[PDB]
Amino acid sequence: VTKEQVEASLTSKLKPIHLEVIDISGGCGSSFEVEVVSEQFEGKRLLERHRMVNAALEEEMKEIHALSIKKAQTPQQWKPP
Amino acid sequence: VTKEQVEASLTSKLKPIHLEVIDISGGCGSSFEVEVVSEQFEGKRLLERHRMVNAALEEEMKEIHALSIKKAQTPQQWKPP
Repeated sequence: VTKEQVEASLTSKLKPIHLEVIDISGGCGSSFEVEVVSEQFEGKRLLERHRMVNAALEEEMKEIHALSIKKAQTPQQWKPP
Repeated sequence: VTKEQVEASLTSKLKPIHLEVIDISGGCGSSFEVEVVSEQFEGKRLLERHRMVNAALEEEMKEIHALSIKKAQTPQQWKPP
């Protein structure tokens, strides 16, 4: 698994307006932190947002050692009025 | 997958008299180079020796990026007269 693969998967499934993916394992591609801002989270509680992120990363999750979902936000939470 | 896991699988299955397992992925545990010396290799050509190593690492192989079998030797090859 690579950061580009994690990025492309999230981008494909969640169409985020803001996305950050960081390999925190020293370039090993085995631990990632993600920040995902998507309109698809609107009206969804945290558990469902995580389910959506996990489902997007279904193949990656099989291999990697850690996935830290730092932010799963609507655009309005990301940038308040 | 860890270095110790690869070592343990090879040790348990091949009963070797010399074993070296080296992470060649900079500590990531995703690429290994192995030297294995075992009585089980006696009478066996190279392909069969490789299949024995792969079968010893049946689970590790599904996950890792490289396995370089540097040496698959009999005791007599390891210590020539």
